[PDB]
Amino acid sequence: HHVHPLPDSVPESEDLFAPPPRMQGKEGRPKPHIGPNYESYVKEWAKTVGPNSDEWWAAKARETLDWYDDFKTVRAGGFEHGDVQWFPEGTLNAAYNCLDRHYYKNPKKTAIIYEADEPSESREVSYEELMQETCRVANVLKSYGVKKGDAVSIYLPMTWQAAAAFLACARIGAIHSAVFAGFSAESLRDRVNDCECKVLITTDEGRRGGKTIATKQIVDAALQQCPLVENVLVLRRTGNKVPMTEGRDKWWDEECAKMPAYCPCERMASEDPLFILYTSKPKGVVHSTAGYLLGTALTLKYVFDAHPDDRFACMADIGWITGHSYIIYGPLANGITTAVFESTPVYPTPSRYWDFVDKWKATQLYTAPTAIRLLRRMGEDHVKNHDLSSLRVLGSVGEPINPEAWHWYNDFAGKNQCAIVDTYWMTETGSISIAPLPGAISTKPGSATFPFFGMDVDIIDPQTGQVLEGNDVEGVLVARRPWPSIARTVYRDHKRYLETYMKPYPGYFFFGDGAARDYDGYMWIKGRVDDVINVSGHRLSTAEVESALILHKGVAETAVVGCADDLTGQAVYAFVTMKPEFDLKATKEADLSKELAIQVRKVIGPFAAPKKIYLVSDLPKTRSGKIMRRVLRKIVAGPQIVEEVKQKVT
Ligand SMILES: CCCOP(=O)(O)OC[C@H]1O[C@@H](n2cnc3c(N)ncnc32)[C@H](O)[C@@H]1O
Repeated sequence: HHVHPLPDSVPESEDLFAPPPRMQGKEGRPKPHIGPNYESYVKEWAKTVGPNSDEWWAAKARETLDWYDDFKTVRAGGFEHGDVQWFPEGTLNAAYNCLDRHYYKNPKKTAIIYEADEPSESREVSYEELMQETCRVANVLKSYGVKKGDAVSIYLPMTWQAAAAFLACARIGAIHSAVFAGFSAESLRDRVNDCECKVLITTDEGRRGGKTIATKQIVDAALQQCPLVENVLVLRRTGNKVPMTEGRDKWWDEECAKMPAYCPCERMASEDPLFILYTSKPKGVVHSTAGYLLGTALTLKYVFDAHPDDRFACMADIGWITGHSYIIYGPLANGITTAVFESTPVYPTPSRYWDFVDKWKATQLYTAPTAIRLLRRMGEDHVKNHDLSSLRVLGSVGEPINPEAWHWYNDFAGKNQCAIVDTYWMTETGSISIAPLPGAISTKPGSATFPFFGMDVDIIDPQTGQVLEGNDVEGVLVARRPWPSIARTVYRDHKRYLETYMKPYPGYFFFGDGAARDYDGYMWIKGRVDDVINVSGHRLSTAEVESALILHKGVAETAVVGCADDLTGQAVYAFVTMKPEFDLKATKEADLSKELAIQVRKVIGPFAAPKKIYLVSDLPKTRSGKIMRRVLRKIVAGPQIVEEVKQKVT
């Protein structure tokens, strides 16, 4: 075989995991929407792509969402000019579909499990309460003169009212622009200025992991260089003293107490913008309304096999696309219960995720490989003595998951009775692009497996620009046709949208990730194209080498980067984080490095061995958990963790 799975300890012949009994409709669990086998996935998926797929999409759109005006055209437009359109004559409102319609059916159903930073302050927020607060905030925004199409910035931490703020903007047709709470005054300022908002929603402070986010102080420093912001609405989350500018700043509770607890829904065109989401110049990714909402609704239902009484626990942050799509929009559109988790995986202790699961009897958990590796670094007794049997599906998103981490997840979070859904997608795709359907697909550790409904993906050889036909091929991932939830533009910079996604391989969407299709047709997403390392013609992916390294005992997490080398073209440089109890004095470091190199050669090949290996306490990571390999690549080529890496490279 040309294409290999990511390195694992389990032989490939013992590494295929069929959907387990909790996803077979046994033990009183819901029967899967799609099952029981690969063929049942294909039979349904084939209706969603190709020249006769309008029928399925029109039916799903009409069955999944409540519309004010029906659409007439299913899809139009394309990559070349970025004029993608779905359901364009239709009208609807995201707030109506995430709140009103469920409130009318069962107003006392829990919409949000609000898991506070302190476990004792947690509570359930009914659909009724969420909708009432959403309408109050909507009424407040309208009283500031916010109109359909205006941008509103949101600088909120992970408290449940973040959902009300998003949905209040959606209710009146304002375009929300959420900024991760804890970004600097400079970074907030850049995003506030770019979207030209006149209103900002924030908190006095946030609380995360027992620490204080000085959100209002950050805001005050940012707004000194934001001439357009006229109104700031401040949620009294801690009640500790914070500065308040007269006229500009008002308290959330005092404003909302003046307003009615209902507010009508603005009737939005399918293609009206729903939100801008900046990704780190900051790219303002724009999603419209109907296709984005339909895509989040469908992926949530089918990738996590959501059923009406489920309690879906996505542990991400609403500042991230993962929080947009699988905390707020996806789960609320489906009318189920969604978690807003305010803390960290290790606060107060690393048992927190599993205390949370057992407390609330969560049925699906969705988190990042960075969190999984973190909890793996902390040992098995924080999870061994938990029930966790309410879970059926375990999700991973954000980066390739090393099969070693996949097994830890499977063994201890799932007790070998959950399906593991490795979900590949991006801010720009709006919703999950490639993922196993848990009641149909037999999983391989580290493989996203098969494309979602509406996704028709190919592998292009970047050295020729041409599509590689068949299986057992590797290259760069591309999509052949638009899908309902694709980002529609980059805010006021459409040329950069076209140049970034539509120009590199004309006729296709370019994800920017390297990928492989193995002999069974399973997709393997192996890292960013920019992070590929070319050693003497051998194009190595980051996930390959990093998965090899973590197979060594004591390794907690690694990152590899390439650097210029006059003999091999490029050479591999590895940064390795060992588990904290590992005895660095008993094992001579020069011996560890040699055993690591030897391990990489066995699984991958002789060329793949690192030229150098740096031992570090941590890697530079974004708030979402992405490893900043571009930073490490530069330090090799000439917050506080980066200064330590530069020092260790000298
Ligand atoms: C979807 C939440 C994160 O969205 P962002 O826009 O922040 O980042 C998208 C990138 O994260 C990766 N990525 C995400 N998930 C996986 C994944 N499951 N497997 C492999 N790589 C992945 C891929 O590199 C992709 O280009």
